[PDB]
Amino acid sequence: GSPTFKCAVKALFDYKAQREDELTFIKSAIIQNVEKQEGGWWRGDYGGKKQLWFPSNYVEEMVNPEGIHRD
Repeated sequence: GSPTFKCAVKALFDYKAQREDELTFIKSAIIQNVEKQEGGWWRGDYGGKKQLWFPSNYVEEMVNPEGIHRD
């Protein structure tokens, strides 16, 4: 996928906001700088946006450990 620094995730479910403070990110989307907020909602940039929202019912903080370093 896209293993990179920062705490990211890999949307397993599909959303449909596109830009409502939440995004229409689709399954496989990768968001960065994440952290569930009092309610079960996550933040983090995805696209030209920066820290919108994604369910803790839809996303999952990378259920695949491991990771390599570029150059």
